[PDB]
Amino acid sequence: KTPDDVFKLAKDEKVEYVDVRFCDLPGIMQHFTIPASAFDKSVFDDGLAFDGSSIRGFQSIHESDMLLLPDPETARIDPFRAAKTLNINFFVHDPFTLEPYSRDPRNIARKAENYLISTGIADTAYFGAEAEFYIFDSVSFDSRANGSFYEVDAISGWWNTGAATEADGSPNRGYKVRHKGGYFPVAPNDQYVDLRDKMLTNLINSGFILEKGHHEVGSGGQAEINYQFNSLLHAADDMQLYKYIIKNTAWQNGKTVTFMPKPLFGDNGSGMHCHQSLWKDGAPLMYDETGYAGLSDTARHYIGGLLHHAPSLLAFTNPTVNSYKRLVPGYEAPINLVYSQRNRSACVRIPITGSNPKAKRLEFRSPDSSGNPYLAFSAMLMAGLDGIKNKIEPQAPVDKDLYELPPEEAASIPQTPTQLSDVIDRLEADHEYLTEGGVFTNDLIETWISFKRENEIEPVNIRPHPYEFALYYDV
Amino acid sequence: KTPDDVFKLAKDEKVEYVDVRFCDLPGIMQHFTIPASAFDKSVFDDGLAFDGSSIRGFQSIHESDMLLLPDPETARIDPFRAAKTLNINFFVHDPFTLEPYSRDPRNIARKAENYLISTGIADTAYFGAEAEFYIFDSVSFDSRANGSFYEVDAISGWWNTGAATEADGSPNRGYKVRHKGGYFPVAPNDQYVDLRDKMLTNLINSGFILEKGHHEVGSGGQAEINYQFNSLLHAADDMQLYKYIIKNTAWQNGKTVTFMPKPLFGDNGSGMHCHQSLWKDGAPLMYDETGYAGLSDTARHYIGGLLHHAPSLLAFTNPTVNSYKRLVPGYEAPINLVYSQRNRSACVRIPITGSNPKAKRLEFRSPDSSGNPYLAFSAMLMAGLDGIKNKIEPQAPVDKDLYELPPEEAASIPQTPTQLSDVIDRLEADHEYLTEGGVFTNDLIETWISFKRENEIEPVNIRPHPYEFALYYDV
Amino acid sequence: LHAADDMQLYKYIIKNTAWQNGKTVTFMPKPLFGDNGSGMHCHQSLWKDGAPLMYDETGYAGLSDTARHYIGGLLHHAPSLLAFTNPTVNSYKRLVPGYEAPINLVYSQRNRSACVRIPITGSNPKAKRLEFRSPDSSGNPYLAFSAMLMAGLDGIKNKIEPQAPVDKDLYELPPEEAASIPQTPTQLSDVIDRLEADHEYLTEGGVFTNDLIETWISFKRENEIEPVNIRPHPYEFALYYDV
Amino acid sequence: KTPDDVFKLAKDEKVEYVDVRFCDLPGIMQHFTIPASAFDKSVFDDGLAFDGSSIRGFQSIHESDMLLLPDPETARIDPFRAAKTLNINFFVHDPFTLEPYSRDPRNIARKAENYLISTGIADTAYFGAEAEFYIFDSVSFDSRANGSFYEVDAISGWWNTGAATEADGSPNRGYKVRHKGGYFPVAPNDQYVDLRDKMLTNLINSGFILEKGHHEVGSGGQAEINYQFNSLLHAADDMQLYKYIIKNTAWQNGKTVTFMPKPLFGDNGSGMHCHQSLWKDGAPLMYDETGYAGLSDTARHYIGGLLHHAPSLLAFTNPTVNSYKRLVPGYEAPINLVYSQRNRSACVRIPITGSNPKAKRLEFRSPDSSGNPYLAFSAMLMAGLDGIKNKIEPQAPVDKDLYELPPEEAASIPQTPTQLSDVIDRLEADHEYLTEGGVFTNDLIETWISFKRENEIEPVNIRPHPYEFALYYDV
Ligand SMILES: COc1ccc2cc(-c3nc(C(C)(C)C)[nH]c3-c3ccnc(N)c3)ccc2c1
Ligand SMILES: COc1ccc2cc(-c3nc(C(C)(C)C)[nH]c3-c3ccnc(N)c3)ccc2c1
Ligand SMILES: COc1ccc2cc(-c3nc(C(C)(C)C)[nH]c3-c3ccnc(N)c3)ccc2c1
Ligand SMILES: C[S@](=O)(CC[C@H](N)C(=O)O)=NP(=O)(O)O
Ligand SMILES: C[S@](=O)(CC[C@H](N)C(=O)O)=NP(=O)(O)O
Ligand SMILES: C[S@](=O)(CC[C@H](N)C(=O)O)=NP(=O)(O)O
Ligand SMILES: C[S@](=O)(CC[C@H](N)C(=O)O)=NP(=O)(O)O
Ligand SMILES: [Cl-]
Ligand SMILES: [Cl-]
Ligand SMILES: [Cl-]
Ligand SMILES: [Cl-]
Ligand SMILES: [Mg+2]
Ligand SMILES: [Mg+2]
Ligand SMILES: [Mg+2]
Ligand SMILES: [Mg+2]
Ligand SMILES: [Mg+2]
Ligand SMILES: [Mg+2]
Ligand SMILES: [Mg+2]
Ligand SMILES: [Mg+2]
Ligand SMILES: [Mg+2]
Ligand SMILES: [Mg+2]
Repeated sequence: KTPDDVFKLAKDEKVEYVDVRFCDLPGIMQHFTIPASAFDKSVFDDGLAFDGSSIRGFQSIHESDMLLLPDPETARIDPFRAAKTLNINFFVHDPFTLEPYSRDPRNIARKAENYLISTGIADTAYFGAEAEFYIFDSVSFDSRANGSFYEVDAISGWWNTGAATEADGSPNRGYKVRHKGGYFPVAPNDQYVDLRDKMLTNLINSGFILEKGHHEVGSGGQAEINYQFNSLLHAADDMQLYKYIIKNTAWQNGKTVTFMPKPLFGDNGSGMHCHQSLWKDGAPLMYDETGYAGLSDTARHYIGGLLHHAPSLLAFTNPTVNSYKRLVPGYEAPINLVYSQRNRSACVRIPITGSNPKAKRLEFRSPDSSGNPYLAFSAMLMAGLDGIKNKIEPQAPVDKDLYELPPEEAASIPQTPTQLSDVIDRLEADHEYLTEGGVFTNDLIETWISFKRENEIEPVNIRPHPYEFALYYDV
Repeated sequence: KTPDDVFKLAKDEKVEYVDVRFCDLPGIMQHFTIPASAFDKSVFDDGLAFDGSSIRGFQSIHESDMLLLPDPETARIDPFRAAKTLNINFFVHDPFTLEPYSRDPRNIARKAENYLISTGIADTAYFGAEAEFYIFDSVSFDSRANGSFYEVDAISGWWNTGAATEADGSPNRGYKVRHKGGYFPVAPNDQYVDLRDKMLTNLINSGFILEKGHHEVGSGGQAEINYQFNSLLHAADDMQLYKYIIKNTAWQNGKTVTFMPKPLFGDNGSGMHCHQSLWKDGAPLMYDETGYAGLSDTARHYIGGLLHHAPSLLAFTNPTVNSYKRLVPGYEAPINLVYSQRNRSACVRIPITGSNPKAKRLEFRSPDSSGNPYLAFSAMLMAGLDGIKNKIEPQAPVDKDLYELPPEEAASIPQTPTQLSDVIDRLEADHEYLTEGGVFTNDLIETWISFKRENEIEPVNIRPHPYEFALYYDV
Repeated sequence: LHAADDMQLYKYIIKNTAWQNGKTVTFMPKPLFGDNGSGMHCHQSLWKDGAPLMYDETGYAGLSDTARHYIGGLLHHAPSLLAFTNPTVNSYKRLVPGYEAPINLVYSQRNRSACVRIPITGSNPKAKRLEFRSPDSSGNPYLAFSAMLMAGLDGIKNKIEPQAPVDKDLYELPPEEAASIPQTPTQLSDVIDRLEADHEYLTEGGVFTNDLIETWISFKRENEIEPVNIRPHPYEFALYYDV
Repeated sequence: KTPDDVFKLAKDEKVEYVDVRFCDLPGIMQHFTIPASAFDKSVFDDGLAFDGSSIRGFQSIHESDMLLLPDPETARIDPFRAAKTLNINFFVHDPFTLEPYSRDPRNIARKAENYLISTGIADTAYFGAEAEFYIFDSVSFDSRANGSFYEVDAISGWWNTGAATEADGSPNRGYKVRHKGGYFPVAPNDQYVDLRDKMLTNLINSGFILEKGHHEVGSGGQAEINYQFNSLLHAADDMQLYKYIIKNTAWQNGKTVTFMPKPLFGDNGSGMHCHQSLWKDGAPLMYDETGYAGLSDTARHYIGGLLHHAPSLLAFTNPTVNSYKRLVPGYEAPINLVYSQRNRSACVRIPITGSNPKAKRLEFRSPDSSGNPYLAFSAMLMAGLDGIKNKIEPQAPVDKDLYELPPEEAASIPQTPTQLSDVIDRLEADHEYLTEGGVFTNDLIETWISFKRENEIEPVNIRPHPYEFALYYDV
């Protein structure tokens, strides 16, 4: 798309407002609105200003002013606003030099794609993502001097089988979902068919090419929708728009969605599996009929990179304290650093795709939706490329239920990290593969580390956990 | 129907979504949705993937990926979804070899039909089913360390005659159904006429050929709807679609349906009587004007097989712990292994059909709706075929009220099994008739036995029953 | 006899002390799911002319031949004996693994996972005895104590050898070794069935008579086994409402 | 005291019951009651039995039987029970060999005292302890699939200044305690004067020699009572009895006490400061008028041991997950490994005592009351003795407010450990100083490590924290 394409779209759709969007460092989209009458060439030539000091991971207060420049490829009609609105993503730029911002997640993705080309290894990295989520009815929580709580709730939650009535006083009609039992019985066990249909339709209407939708394993309304893969940057833009459409379709229909990794204890977490492949000149590079699981050397070394760099890479792919509550055995999330075909207990699964080279790819199962897809996809690529460049050999595939391994065998396999502080520590110690070609810079890495320590790790560490009262009140 | 018939139907009905369905081992339909735009030749040629490890009785996690291939004969428009949807049943296949899965219930029914043809005994097994159900208003239940409960409720339930008001605060207007008195007074005693009409209409609109609908014996909204018989596999597909339509028609109209065998204590259970007959080259094989109740030798030996194999066959026809609460005297369900014409106390009843050979058949009254109709119909066929093949003579018909037999004559007649663990034990010991022709395989039988022990028998056995408190609190 | 009279008076005193102080006591075997049941362990010994018969310093766990054969009787007759020592439907909810009640028919010293535990008592012959851990308080101590005695006496009289002691955690046995050890019965109807089939050891000397045994069997079937069997369990709704 | 002293006491006090007490591994006293008529010589000669498999950190089920032998020095009349009762502590012994149990905490303290004598360094280790606690009104908590909470409450809690009424509906009369403001205004600001007087009186009546009692810093009823120091084993027996008397005095007066390290967020935690000194032949060893803070070489090396071994020693002195919520800056608990005179921000404070050598001692401020005083005191002694034996020099004292240090300066002094798993890891790697003289054995250490990982560390790590919902619900 071009500037004129977007003006034509705005005029043809009789748009009243344009919503100007960009990504903060942690991974939440930010926006303000301008009237259609203020959406002109000047927006493309001069850009628009905002307060960089109010955005997380951006500027200090005395260097606050920042600039935004539009990305016409991202233009979509908003499905939700009563006043017709056109959404457009922007790149953040220095207001003096007009140089791209070093802490703009969209710029990182841009740099990753260009660095890929410059290596000669490939020209395109394709990402297909599966962002699972929960469709809840309610949530509340607080944290005080003398107490703390959370509660999420959902009509289909198994914890509600004994409820005398529903939240509105209507009768309990059963057909609630058992823990680990949501994947994927027909209605009325599946209570979210019509809502997920609306989500699917909203996505179709925003130009997504859809593949499937279904209830997921978790009780209390776990769900998954799949759309067509795309190249790195487009894929990360798609992810952000997808989360927006999912959350707001739920909202407009009286529900509340979360993408957090582990909202329920003793039921499945929500992952963001990333299917990845490299292509060059319109041809796939991942396939070799003679390799294990049909994998070429390039593919195997990419995996070698992911598994070798995992202890620091998870700082971007599993970036929250809650992430590490998902990385526990028995829930189809990884607990150790292995690859294996057909294996949903592994860190990297190779899906069964047959002899078609175009379909051959790896599924990185470790990542979740709790962070920044621009940074996450970029970091994965940089790990994989380091793997290829250094010919990093992964340890042998383990074609077993990785949660049921004998002690002697399990201990010869590197584990996933236990907690956020460990991966942040490791990122600080070893991040050279990310800085290759200036894709990630030290200022971004240092800001990230600092942000996670001060705003996440420390605040959780100093606050007493309710289960400590269960354990220790009577010491 | 062919692939092109289904594409034409999808296009003519302006379908937005296709719902991909298959059967788990215990007997619940599973589904995910794809857009109409993804429903193409590739769905027929390459199939679709799912996670076999999340489906009960299927795969382990390290061998998770499974494949689905469509069955065009099963294509129907969904009556419920606001976004126009086409439902299609699939067969489950190995993703490497594309071999039919040994634990796909739809495959077992396929295999049973082929085995029948290969014996030369007949070419067609027809099944007519009567799946009774209850239309409740509510249900709740739970199970904790210090207590446990269930409660079902229904406006027409006799337990509510003394209620001051209905659930919504409106007046009690009487005309509630007496225990064992629901079959079948006119409205207003029958409070479900309009709802059953809606169920009937939804079935007609999904291509069912309807025979009748009525209130059943049980208080609190017991019901029965009959549709035309069909050959085994088609009949099992019809049963699954029927349960879906009944449950969801109820759900959309503010009710809640259960097909469990015995939700009410001291009132009728819900059975799945199976009327069965064999045909060859378009001619019936069950009829002989000179036999007892018009039955041929072939028919009598089929019955011999059902009654001889019953102690293990009920593992598939009466597959739940709750099944055995229905097999008690006084409620038109069987308590012993006899056949008899006109006799609703018997295990096999021969309905009165006159001299028309095409109407001659046996009614197996033992089965209920708590399991898997693909496996249940197949197992019944295998038992009946073993009877024909071995010329198993049933014991003499007993034309009496089998609940009022003097202890002396009753002691000579074999009883129905008391509990699930007994039939599971017997299935394990003796299942050769099921494995004939590889219709059932040992892996299916072993998985079934193991599933029932670990997920049903044991969990119920270890949990104190509320009536034990009535009996023993004061010991 | 004195011990059975003591047991009845004890239950009365416990229940009523609780009652007078605003509480309510139950002796049922398993009132809580996922926590310990309540047993009635019976420590037993035979004496003659003021001297103990259970002790032999050379035997496993200090046990004489007389003691070992008594145990042989308890464990051999268990499938029918539990009809009097574990006489309720609720009894069988207690005989599950992980709660210091028995799940199989073995004896073993120091072992709270076993059916018969030999407590550690040292060299004093007067303290030597066996602890039968299987019984609970849900029945009749007069009949329970008597039945245990009759089983133990049949063991002595027929020199019934118990199978070898198993000094392990009987709940953590590998499926292989566990398959070789006889299990405790699963349910009341099984022990009642077995009592009906084989009760000769109880009728010795006319201690139990056939009228008592027949009345017992008939009572348990009609008033306990059948009434529980015909009533849907709440967990069946958890399992099957949505079938 | 002797056996006959105890019999005389029991007879003179007209005791009806004797309470038999011993310590489990984590640090909770266990008990059963025998009638006075069963308390005879046999209790001393033969001992009493119990089920070692029901006691945490003791026996497996197949080796369950354990033996108890009385310690006549510990006999005290119980202040609480209406039926007159004598409490006696016991040692746990092997029932075959009568050898002292290797996992009896009271045995470890016994061993530690003997090992001290055997080194020739000193013959007596004196411990003066300050076990702070909270006097709350209520507590509740739970942990479910979809939510979790705790709440503590106290009339004097600052969170209650805006309450319309008190819990019983009586008026809010103010005079509540500000956060960090409880040390130590007069009544009515101090609302616990009469209750602490009752606690003081019960202690005096159980033969404690009292020094002081006061409100402590924390809002919502923090308190401290001090009794006279003693030698190691007697001191640990005194601590256990003290906790019992405090808890039950509170209970009988309608309150609820906790000794947990950090029950309130943003207010003082509760420590167990341990004042320590070594004496030989009735003379003190800690004093040298020429040393910093009046400390001898022996004293300085003992401190060297404490600080050097701290990373593993805290596994016994700070043994819970909640312990590490107290080791945060700003609350008069340590955040780093320094000693300093007069300094309540330090790990080891040297109180100001003047020129009297008998009063010279070190205050180890790190420990809390959440574990086992027998093991805690013993472990501290072992670390100190290793310091003396190896002449470990502590780093120079730092006479500054350790919480106010700019971050670059703070980083130049070794920190206290962040979390329990770290000290448990370190204990596993390095514990030789504890095994000297067989005082701690490998079986105890391995059981401890194993208990903490399986029952505490892992269960807390897998459970989502309420503040994670505050941080991440909307990711
Ligand atoms: C038959 O030719 C193709 C070409 C590309 C294909 C791509 C996918 C694909 N789907 C997904 C999700 C949406 C299920 C996560 N990811 C991919 C994907 C992602 C990255 N690279 C490739 N090659 C495929 C799936 C099938 C394909 C088939
Ligand atoms: C007059 O010619 C016929 C031919 C087939 C007929 C089949 C039925 C039939 N109806 C039922 C239900 C729906 C009431 C359970 N089952 C059968 C049935 C089933 C299997 N085989 C046969 N022959 C009949 C009933 C009447 C028939 C009459
Ligand atoms: C004047 O002679 C002495 C002798 C011993 C003394 C002991 C203490 C003392 N008090 C405490 C608490 C109760 C406040 C924690 N701890 C000690 C203590 C503990 C261990 N060793 C010594 N020397 C003193 C305090 C003053 C002393 C004064
Ligand atoms: C069924 S699942 O394996 C579940 C994944 C799980 N929720 C996770 O935490 O990654 N996902 P998919 O089959 O869509 O890859
Ligand atoms: C009236 S009934 O006999 C009732 C059957 C009963 N509910 C059963 O449990 O099988 N059924 P039908 O007459 O439809 O065969
Ligand atoms: C501690 S326990 O082993 C518990 C026995 C358990 N309640 C039972 O059901 O037998 N009893 P004891 O040690 O008194 O013999
Ligand atoms: C006033 S304080 O310094 C407070 C100690 C704090 N509660 C702690 O957590 O160690 N105690 P003390 O003066 O009794 O040694
Ligand atoms: Cl962390
Ligand atoms: Cl059963
Ligand atoms: Cl039973
Ligand atoms: Cl920890
Ligand atoms: Mg998926
Ligand atoms: Mg998924
Ligand atoms: Mg996936
Ligand atoms: Mg009918
Ligand atoms: Mg009927
Ligand atoms: Mg019928
Ligand atoms: Mg006992
Ligand atoms: Mg103090
Ligand atoms: Mg203090
Ligand atoms: Mg102090």
